[PDB]
Amino acid sequence: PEMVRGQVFDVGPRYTNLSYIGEGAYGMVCSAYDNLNKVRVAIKKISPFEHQTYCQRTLREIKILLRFRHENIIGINDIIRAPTIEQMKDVYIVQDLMETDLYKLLKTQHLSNDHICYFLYQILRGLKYIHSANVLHRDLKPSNLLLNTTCDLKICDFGLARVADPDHDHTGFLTEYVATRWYRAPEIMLNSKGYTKSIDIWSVGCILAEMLSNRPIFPGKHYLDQLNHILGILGSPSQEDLNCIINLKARNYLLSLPHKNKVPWNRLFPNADSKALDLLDKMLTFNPHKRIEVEQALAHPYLEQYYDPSDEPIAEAPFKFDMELDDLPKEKLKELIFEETARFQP
Ligand SMILES: C#CCNC(=O)[C@H]1O[C@@H](n2cnc3c(N)ncnc32)[C@H](O)[C@@H]1O
Repeated sequence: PEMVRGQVFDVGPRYTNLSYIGEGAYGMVCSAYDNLNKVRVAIKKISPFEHQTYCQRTLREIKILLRFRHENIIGINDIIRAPTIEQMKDVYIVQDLMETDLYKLLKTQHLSNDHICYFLYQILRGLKYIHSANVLHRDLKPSNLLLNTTCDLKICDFGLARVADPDHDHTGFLTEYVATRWYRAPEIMLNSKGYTKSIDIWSVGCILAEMLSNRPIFPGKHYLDQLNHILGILGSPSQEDLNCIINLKARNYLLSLPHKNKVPWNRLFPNADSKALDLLDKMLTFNPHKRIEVEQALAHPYLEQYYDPSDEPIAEAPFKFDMELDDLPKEKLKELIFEETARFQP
């Protein structure tokens, strides 16, 4: 078996000539030559089985990406693992080889307005399909957006994705939350579990801002700091938006803050297209019920050169899990990963 930067890729014989790309807490991504399709691909080695949360993330990714088929969502071409549960220590997810992701890209490249507009269009087009399946991505951020050599963009990961559940969204002040801090909507810190589509729109808003300046717009350094970053730019919420926050601990926290004015988008982004800032304002709206929805956003004048709802497809049916994966043991999740991957056997 080939070995890359310290560990084995049991991906042969179909996939050969591996090259290292990157790694995470419990896996490693390489490129490899697909001997059948005669193209280089990406292979992600995933070793999740020692931990329930790793097993959850892995299963959500596999289950959703296998059901979805959309030009702006990464597909799963193949999955490699051992023929039996006992022998399965890892799973390899094979995908189209992309050139970069938006995180790496923003570290190193200035985007033309044309690129910003095209990237944002593609994010929203992919998100339309996701939301049409009643699915929330819940962790949109630059590193979960892949780009190929011609700047086609594909949303990836889905390890924290859930079925939307607006009737169970309300929670108390400072409720624990998992998704990446800088892309969290203000209501996460106030009264929301992140069970509605508006949570993803906020993240897209943050991504747009970050494309405009190459810097995260709300780089909070801890849970509550995130909210104060948002408020430092948005300013104090209006009386109407406060009256939508019925939980007293959350409302009284906001009431305790000195009056802060809104920082105008054109002072933060003086070189940006004025239509881009108008859409930005609507995505980064404090009140989640007033925040623009994805199909509304696609119809915004900033995107008029791309907008074509007949070319912005939706899912054939809503997505549902067999059961909630929230409280299932890792051994049970391994079973489901095994079953969910059987179709590529062998
Ligand atoms: C685990 C972990 C974190 N590391 C990464 O996932 C390394 O691989 C990326 N990559 C993920 N899919 C990819 C794909 N299909 N084609 C090309 N690069 C890909 C991420 O952009 C990183 O560069």
